[PDB]
Amino acid sequence: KIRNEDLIFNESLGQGTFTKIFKGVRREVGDYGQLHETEVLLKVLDKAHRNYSESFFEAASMMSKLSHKHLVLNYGVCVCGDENILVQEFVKFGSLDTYLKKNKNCINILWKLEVAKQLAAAMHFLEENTLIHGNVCAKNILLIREEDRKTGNPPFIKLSDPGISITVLPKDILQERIPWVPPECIENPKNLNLATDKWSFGTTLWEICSGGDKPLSALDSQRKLQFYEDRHQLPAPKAAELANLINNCMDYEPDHRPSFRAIIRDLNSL
Ligand SMILES: N#Cc1ccc(Nc2nc(N)nc(Oc3cccc(C(=O)O)c3)n2)cc1
Repeated sequence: KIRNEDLIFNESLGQGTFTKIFKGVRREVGDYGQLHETEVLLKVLDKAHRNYSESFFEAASMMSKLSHKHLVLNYGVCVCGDENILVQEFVKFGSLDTYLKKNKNCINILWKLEVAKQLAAAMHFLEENTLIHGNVCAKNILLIREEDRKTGNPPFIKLSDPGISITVLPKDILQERIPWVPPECIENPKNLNLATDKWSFGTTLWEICSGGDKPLSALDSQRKLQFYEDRHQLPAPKAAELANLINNCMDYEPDHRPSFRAIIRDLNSL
């Protein structure tokens, strides 16, 4: 819980679902009483959508009861003014979807495998804690550190918070989030379960293999609906080394989707 007076808003970085995102600075007393001015990620709920404030905050709160090297750090909230603001660590290299687009001509199978293994590790941690994320996608993966072939250092990613839950979002927004949202949640958003994240994880691997293309982007909401109704799978990406794993995770039967331990074992065997 942070004071408005300790936060300075700077440039807009974009928007999420019913939110606006800004780079910012938090003035804080840190360890040993040292004063720090810390770059922060600020997510502001749209005032016009103040109805979603509880879910907006339950999303960040749920994940911050657990600590983990691959889960993004949340500093707190500022409920100052009429604004609802999430204060989050600022990651140097932004989200994975934009990173994959701007760097497509420099991302090989080894880089992808390390990113997929780290994301599976985070999801395995969540599965063991029976915590549903609900919005696994490339936009919610943050790149802390780039790969450095010189020092052999692999990339390092974190999973960000899910945003407002699909269990309260309007149906046309859910439909636009096909194929990250699983078919059982399109049928009924309250079908959100651990198996939800395995499907979305599969969709996210497709993103990682497709240079930041969005799967099914050419299809409007009604065609996305019918895609599920006809039980189609995503096309294999040209870089097809993860296609079987993608299809295994994107199983129309939720009970058949493999555990993240089995997913990690599959990744390790490639
Ligand atoms: N250029 C650049 C750049 C560099 C660093 C960040 N840092 C950061 N940090 C955190 N915790 N979360 C995010 O989410 C976002 C939100 C909006 C857009 C994007 C994106 O990739 O454009 C990412 N971004 C963001 C952008």
